[PDB]
Amino acid sequence: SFSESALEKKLSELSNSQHSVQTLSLWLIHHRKHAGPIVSVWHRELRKAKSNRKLTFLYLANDVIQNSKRKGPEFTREFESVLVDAFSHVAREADEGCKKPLERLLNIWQERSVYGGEFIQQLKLSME
Amino acid sequence: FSESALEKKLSELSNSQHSVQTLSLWLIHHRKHAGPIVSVWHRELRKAKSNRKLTFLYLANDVIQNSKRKGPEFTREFESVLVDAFSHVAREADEGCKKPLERLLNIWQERSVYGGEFIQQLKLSMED
Repeated sequence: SFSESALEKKLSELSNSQHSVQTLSLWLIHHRKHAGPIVSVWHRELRKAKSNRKLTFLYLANDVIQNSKRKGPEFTREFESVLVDAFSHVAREADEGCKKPLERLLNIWQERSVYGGEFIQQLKLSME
Repeated sequence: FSESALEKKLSELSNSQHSVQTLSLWLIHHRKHAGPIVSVWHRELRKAKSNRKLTFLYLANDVIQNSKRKGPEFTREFESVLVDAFSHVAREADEGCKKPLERLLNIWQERSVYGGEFIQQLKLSMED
């Protein structure tokens, strides 16, 4: 049975596996009469989710949208309202996250004086 | 020590604390060959798959930090290649960063999940 409490919980348990994604997508398609609330809760929990988990939300949307087409256009329509914000948000997090380990590695070398300040700056500059 | 043997250990190198620190110890044992080591290390870094390249930098980090109590040679030797090394690693991270997002949009465009107008709108969002 559908509830927002149940959805929020399932979303909090979503793993970056195709199984996790397709399992949840099925439940949502089953509950597609609630496509409005579902997409709204999805968006909310996406923005709230830890940085490493946000991409998986977009793949969940992918599975839902393609698999629901043969049922009705309600999910395609509902997702359309939030996807530009969702893609913009994830792309922002990506731009920040992809080189974060490298940034952090230079901070460690800075902290520990592994190399002088001038050279650390060169290293930092070399990444942009 | 052999450049051959090093190339092997380098192919077998993983992201575990054990794998990195074990290889680092061997290299510090063979610090008389610091020149050759950094040259081979740099060659293999560039040929390594993108998600392995951070692990090469972590090996350099461990060699550099731990070698210091033995002499300045590994610090000096790495210093002559690390600007090039970070630049390369950073560049590859930048290239691959948003490929998952781009693939979702490429699937949707082809399979007509949305139209070009909206598709291009999501495309622009990745800049955002």
